[PDB]
Amino acid sequence: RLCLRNYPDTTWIGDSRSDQSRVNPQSLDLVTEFKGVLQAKNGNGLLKQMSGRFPSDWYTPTTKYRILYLGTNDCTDGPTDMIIPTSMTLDNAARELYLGACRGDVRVTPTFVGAAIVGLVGRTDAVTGFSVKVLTFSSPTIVVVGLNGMSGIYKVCIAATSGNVGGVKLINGCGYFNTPLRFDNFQGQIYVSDTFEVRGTKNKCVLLRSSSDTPLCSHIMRNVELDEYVDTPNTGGVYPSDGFDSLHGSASVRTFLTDALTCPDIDWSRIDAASCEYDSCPKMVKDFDQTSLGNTDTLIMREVALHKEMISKLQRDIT
Amino acid sequence: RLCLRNYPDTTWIGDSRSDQSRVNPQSLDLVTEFKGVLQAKNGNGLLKQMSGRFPSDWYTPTTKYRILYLGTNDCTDGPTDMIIPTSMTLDNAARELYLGACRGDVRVTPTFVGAAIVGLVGRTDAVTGFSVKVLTFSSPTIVVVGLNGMSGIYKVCIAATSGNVGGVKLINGCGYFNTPLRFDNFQGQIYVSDTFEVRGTKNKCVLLRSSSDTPLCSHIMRNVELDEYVDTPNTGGVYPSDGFDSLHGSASVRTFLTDALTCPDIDWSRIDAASCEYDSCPKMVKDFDQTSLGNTDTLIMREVALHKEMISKLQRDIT
Amino acid sequence: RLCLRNYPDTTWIGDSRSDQSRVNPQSLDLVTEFKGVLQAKNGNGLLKQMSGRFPSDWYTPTTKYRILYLGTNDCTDGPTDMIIPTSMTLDNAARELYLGACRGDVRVTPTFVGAAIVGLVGRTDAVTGFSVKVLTFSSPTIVVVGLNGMSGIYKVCIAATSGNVGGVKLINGCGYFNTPLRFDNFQGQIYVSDTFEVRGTKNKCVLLRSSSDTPLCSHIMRNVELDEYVDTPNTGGVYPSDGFDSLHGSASVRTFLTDALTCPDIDWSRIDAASCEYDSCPKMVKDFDQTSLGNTDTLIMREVALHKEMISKLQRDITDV
Ligand SMILES: [Mg+2]
Ligand SMILES: [Mg+2]
Ligand SMILES: [Mg+2]
Repeated sequence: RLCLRNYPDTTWIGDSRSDQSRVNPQSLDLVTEFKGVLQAKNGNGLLKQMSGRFPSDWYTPTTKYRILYLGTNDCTDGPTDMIIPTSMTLDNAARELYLGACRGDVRVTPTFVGAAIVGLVGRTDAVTGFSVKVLTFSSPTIVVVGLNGMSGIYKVCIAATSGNVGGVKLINGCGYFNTPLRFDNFQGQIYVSDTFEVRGTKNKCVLLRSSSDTPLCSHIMRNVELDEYVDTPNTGGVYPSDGFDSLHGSASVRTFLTDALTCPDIDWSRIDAASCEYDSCPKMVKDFDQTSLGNTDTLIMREVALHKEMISKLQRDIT
Repeated sequence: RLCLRNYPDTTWIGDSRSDQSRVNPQSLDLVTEFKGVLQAKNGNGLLKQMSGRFPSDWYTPTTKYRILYLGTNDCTDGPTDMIIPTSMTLDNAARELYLGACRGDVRVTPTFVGAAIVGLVGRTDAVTGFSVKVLTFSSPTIVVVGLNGMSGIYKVCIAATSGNVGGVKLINGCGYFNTPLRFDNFQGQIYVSDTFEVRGTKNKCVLLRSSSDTPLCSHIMRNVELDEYVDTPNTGGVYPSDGFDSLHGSASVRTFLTDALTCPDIDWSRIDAASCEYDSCPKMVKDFDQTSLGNTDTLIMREVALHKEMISKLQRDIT
Repeated sequence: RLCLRNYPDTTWIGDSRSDQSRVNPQSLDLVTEFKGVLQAKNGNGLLKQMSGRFPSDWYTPTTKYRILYLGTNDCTDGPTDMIIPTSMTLDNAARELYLGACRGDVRVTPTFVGAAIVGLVGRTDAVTGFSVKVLTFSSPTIVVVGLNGMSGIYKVCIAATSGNVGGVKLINGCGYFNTPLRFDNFQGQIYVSDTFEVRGTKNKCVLLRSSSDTPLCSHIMRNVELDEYVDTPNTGGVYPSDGFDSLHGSASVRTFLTDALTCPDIDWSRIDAASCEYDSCPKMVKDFDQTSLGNTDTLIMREVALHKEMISKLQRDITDV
């Protein structure tokens, strides 16, 4: 019997299925109260949080423990999200992000961007299809992003009319990076997301399977390789058909999560883990009820005091 | 009998009356040690933190639980703080901010600002009357602030010689916003505060009344409508006259707060709440003291030994 | 026996000797699992975090409690780190930073930089010897850093061909500042670090001595004046000679830290402190064992039952006679 840590030192990292504040209950899978911090946003994911669609909803756990239930939305990242030459693959970007949310001492901070000429700061839909901050360069220049020694991942998207990286002609679209970047002969617009910094990795999590209504993309499928991965109810890898719609509100997922979060009388303060099996979990110590011991003392006292009455009479009758 | 959660997973959000680090003790109302995180600043409030007076003192709770004791300073925001056309009302801005500090998964982050031309970044007292960060646009241009999809509140203050919002001529002063903004034909100087991001809202608080020395302004008075509101000692809504001055050090407020924070032997780990009534609060389990039960045994034993003697004596006395 | 708070509401703030995630185990001193949050980076310190060498590794504790085991690396700051006129001394900068990490409600945020002209944003090795963000000003201008009312410390480094502060000619190098700054007639390149904001100071820590392989520089030696300072194993003030090298992996430091973090059955939830002496620490309560009380009851009941038997024999042995 799985027991998940339901305690104020734990952050639940989720998507619409856990977004209790902002999603109609009919579409929730997390339908019990979570005593820790809830960071769950409809439509979001660890890659999607860098897209600019949800500019205020970055995941920023600061607790020792985490439980993750997300990933389905990250399968909308595809080839155009790793098309800038020298971009990380989505497989490797996702691995670093999921490891970071699970184990990491993480932050979200502004990414360095500069250039050999003054760029124009504005916002536009022309790079991604929705409004993000851009720098516009109206003549060709050197553009630099990130800093040597950095430890984290950021997303870049470009709409360039010229430019190369190390002599390789740029291709318009996006990419993920965990090192500094330099574009030469660059003209056009550039979006750079904040950096998801991942420093030390001694925090702890459970990673609950997030299923889609189609087979998972490779970069989220590979989360099965992490020691923290725990299966959740699914039908051949696909989200169950017992919900409100094909993607939300599964009765069996709800029962799985609720049961795992309502183990009775677990003293979470006494185990350094984001979960435990019920029989092995440390249990709360309770007040001792001494009423039954007191009843025995009374019943014995009764027979004794009546033994005293009897004895005296036997003593007199023997006189 | 009110018990407030006095525990490391709780953030106390306050003003001079709770600023134990930086205010003379004679002016404090929070005069007992708080076992959680204390974020309290002389002069500050959830609106005032955006004024530019507090560039390093924004409130940033990251804990599951909060206790708020602030608002009196926010009553110095007035008509000039909601005068930019399309600004939020102070009533609505305060409501979002107090709900955010109380229940929110919150962050404080830089607000996007851009324009159709390059302006100048500097600092001046010309916009608000005191030194803040400003952008100067000496030629009329399009100025853009915030981003579609954002979830939070920021403050804008302008000193403009031209400009309009959607064709409505701008009025100099300030406003609060929770959506992106666009000014057309803008010439002059603009201050933009950081954004108080409010994402999910499943954290928990108590909101303790903060009284002024006159009746509260409308936008703070309305905090009485929140489920978390708890009255604090007052005289017809005004701060009591039993303190160091008209605004600080009330003997009766001090006793109220100290009593509520020193309920003995509450096991806060076993209740998912920022307060409880004493009789209903979960109590710490203590080692059981068996001394009285052991004394009862010894008395019984003394008597039974006597009966053993007297019985033997009867048996022999049957000589 | 020292017991250090080993609990999820505590942040361990360290350097390579505690950087369990990223440092070879032979060079670790913290070799036991820490149940709280670990923020420890090889080569870093509370001053060095502002240098730009570790741009993603700023210390950002958000917990009520902290344990510090760092400082040796901050002795690489020297005269060139307080040479800009009006800079804080390293003694005063370190004091504010160590108090902030120990006791502070802290944040790490961007530092305001503005000017009378548009500064060119770029990155270069020319100011510090390694790559950092700089602004370049190619015309003599007014440059302003920080904001009135701020509460925190930031680092500035310059490579200027002209400029002054309040009429005092600038000197190239670095400085630490906790107030807004203004340079006049400035021309050249300027690096400005993020701000380590220190607001209220009612969080709590233990500050464990961090020893170097030579005697400590003055600005870290002075951490002994703080109430929270606790000595750690050392040989005449320098790191012991029982480690992997002269600066890491000391066998005696390891034992000191492991012993202090493995006090058995401490109920940290019942003490508002980052440490306690073992005998005084609150201990976990266990279920009460009533077996001895039950044995005493049962023994008594057996005896009283023999009395019933023998009384009846008596009560009868008399009615006969
Ligand atoms: Mg495995
Ligand atoms: Mg008994
Ligand atoms: Mg001392």
